[PDB]
Amino acid sequence: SEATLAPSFASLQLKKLELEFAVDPFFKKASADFGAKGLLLNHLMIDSQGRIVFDS
Repeated sequence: SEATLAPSFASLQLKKLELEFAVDPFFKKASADFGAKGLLLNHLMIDSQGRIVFDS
């Protein structure tokens, strides 16, 4: 069983996961809502500070 087993579990380890990506939900909604009626400023929403929110 010596050579069939691996030692320490570090030989079967890993530390970098394939954590696909983050894509923003505002982007996903803007894709669905936008041509000339989804002008991308009709589409957007205002903010409490007083800006246009595309980045979450």
